[PDB]
Amino acid sequence: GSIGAASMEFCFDVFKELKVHHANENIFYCPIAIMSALAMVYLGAKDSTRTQINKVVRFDKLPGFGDSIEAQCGTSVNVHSSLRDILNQITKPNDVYSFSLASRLYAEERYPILPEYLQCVKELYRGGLEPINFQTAADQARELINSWVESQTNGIIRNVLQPSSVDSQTAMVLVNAIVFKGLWEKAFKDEDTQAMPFRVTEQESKPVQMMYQIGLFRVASMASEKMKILELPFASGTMSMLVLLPDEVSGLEQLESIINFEKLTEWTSSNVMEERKIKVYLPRMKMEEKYNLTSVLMAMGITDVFSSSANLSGISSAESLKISQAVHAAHAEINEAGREVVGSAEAGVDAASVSEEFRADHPFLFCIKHIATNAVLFFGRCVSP
Amino acid sequence: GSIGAASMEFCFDVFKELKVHHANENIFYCPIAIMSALAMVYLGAKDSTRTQINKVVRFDKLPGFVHSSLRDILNQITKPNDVYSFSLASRLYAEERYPILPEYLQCVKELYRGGLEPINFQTAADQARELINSWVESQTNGIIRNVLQPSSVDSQTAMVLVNAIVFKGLWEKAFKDEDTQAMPFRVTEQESKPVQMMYQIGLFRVASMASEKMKILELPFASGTMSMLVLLPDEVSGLEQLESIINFEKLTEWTSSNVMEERKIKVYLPRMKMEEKYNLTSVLMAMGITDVFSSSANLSGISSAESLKISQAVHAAHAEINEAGREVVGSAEAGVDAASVSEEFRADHPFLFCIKHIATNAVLFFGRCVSP
Ligand SMILES: *[C@@H]1O[C@H](CO)[C@@H](O)[C@H](O)[C@H]1NC(C)=O
Ligand SMILES: *[C@@H]1O[C@H](CO)[C@@H](O)[C@H](O)[C@H]1NC(C)=O
Repeated sequence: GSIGAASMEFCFDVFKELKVHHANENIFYCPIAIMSALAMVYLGAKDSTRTQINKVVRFDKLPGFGDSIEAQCGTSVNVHSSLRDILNQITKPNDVYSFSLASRLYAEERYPILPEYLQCVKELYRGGLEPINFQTAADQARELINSWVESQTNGIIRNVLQPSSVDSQTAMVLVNAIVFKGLWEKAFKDEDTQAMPFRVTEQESKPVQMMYQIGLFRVASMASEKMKILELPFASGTMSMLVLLPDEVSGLEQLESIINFEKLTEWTSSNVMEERKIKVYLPRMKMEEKYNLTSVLMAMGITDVFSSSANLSGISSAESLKISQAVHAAHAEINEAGREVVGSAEAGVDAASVSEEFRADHPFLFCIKHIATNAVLFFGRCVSP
Repeated sequence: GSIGAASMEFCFDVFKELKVHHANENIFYCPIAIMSALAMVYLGAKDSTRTQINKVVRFDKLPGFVHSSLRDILNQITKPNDVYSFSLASRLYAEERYPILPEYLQCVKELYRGGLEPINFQTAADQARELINSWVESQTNGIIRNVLQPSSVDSQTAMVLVNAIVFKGLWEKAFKDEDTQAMPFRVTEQESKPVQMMYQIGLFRVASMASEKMKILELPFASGTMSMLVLLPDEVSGLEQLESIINFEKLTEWTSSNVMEERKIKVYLPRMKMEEKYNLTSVLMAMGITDVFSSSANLSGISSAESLKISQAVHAAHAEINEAGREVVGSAEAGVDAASVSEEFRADHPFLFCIKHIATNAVLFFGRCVSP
């Protein structure tokens, strides 16, 4: 449809799969980065390999994804526009946030690559495709890969490929790693951050650095679902963080069952949300998770790429090229830093007068979105900040 | 006449000043980033203030001086790419009570990332200090912390210049992890220090300057837009004479294509984590830029307020040099090299180094390594 709708539906499909396998843990991933890793594959994919991707990853009627347009890969700025526009906007140097994307296919050097796919994927994608010797020097190849990621991510994402996840037999490895740091519009003051208990369960607490401010924020109270949603804008008005906080320390299970694109949209509508002065408590958070994309996508219906049945004819003519490993790694730190702070006097008066709070001191969901398109950039479950 | 020559000459005039005040230390700074901060200032400076900068920095000379010569390279090096990363946090913070000329703001926005940011120094200088240090820290993925120390800002601060940069790049030719091991680095000929010494054999441009009693090695980064030059004196203690002599003219000579030749060579180079911060005020003042820091400043292109001056100017540079690269030697080739290659470049005592931009010949970073 549109990139907003497509990333969100994709996001909740992945979430359904991951919540299976990661109960009572933090979850954090970047749907947009995953989409762009797969777009790259999609480009050279054919037949059933291609149709599986399209159905799962929602590529269908996005602007810039048709086979007619794709055919023009080398020579047209329209190809994959809908996705490339967001990546381009978020990866550009700027003064209020930083994204680092390290996303690449590593292909065994013995397989011959179509000159006109290398060119295509280089035009549209950064990282693209890189040839490498798995056949005679896997642990070397693994070191190369790891050290490219660590370099492109400012040393943050280390040992993306674990030992003996490549070997002489590896054909092609997908690597997709992302770091984000942004400033709030309204900073929390460091002096206001305090140790407070985070209630993981009813019967269990862990002390965390809890940030605090009073400010004018958009909030919705969904009494029917027993929850509240807060929106915290990032500086320069192109992204925001939504935090979905169940009333009860263990209301998460329910929310996770019901949440979907339609529900998120309903809950965050103009209609429902209103700007109020509120006391905000939010943990400082350092989210980092790494997922095996093979297991995930394969439960979702993408199977051919990872096997003998792969048709990647648009990439190599070499019959046996498939995806051997596919990893996603996402890192974000959430802390005080922002552009503006309220005067003290103001806050003292506020303190006195404001009674409503949003106290995120128990598990919550969060989503970072691009405002304009409603694209989901990051989605997570915070159980242990 | 070009950004290459201006950047080089600027670089070595700074070096002449830092080398006095920073004896026996590591030195490391990014001349291009300093020049672009000064360009942001220059734009609103008038009169003597402006002239002082132009003399020292050698702007009038340059194509676009909008600022094409300088902007072209900044834009190229800051764009995302798959071989290197440069994070620039460069910004003027001006006390929020000073009205900023619309002309200026529009124009800095359009030429310079970061540009100019109003802030409250007058009644909340401690808070303002936190917000400034938090912005650098946020923008450098946590790498440069604490750019301003307690009491560097007060109710009398007008404008603070903040110019921070982080670099990380892949070599064309990777060193292997397994080849790095501790070797003695001769700080002096009485004092050794265990460092992680990287090792490889490969084909590199090298110049041996008998006259000068030094060798020059060039190590390309992947996709050859940038190289590091290592300038290694013969004698453990020959660094003093070299730093005495080096300047634009000399560097150009020593690295001409007459002079440099590609040989197969054993390279030993320390893993390096370079990070330094400088008070730009003391530097600049000694070079001849005094007005901008003073009562007499004329920055009337920025603001009408007459107390506008730069109160604090800090440069911070961080670069990690390690084994990471794009391509490694094959075992077969490695076998041959080991049998054939005898000559070495062993960077096991203090050396100068330069990272340059290949097409414009501009200096990106300049350093002295005494202590890896
Ligand atoms: C990824 O998951 C698949 C299971 O679908 C498994 O075959 C493969 O070993 C996994 N890779 C790693 C790194 O565990
Ligand atoms: C920087 O040096 C200037 C000029 O010598 C000095 O007045 C100022 O105190 C120094 N700044 C800091 C932060 O030390």
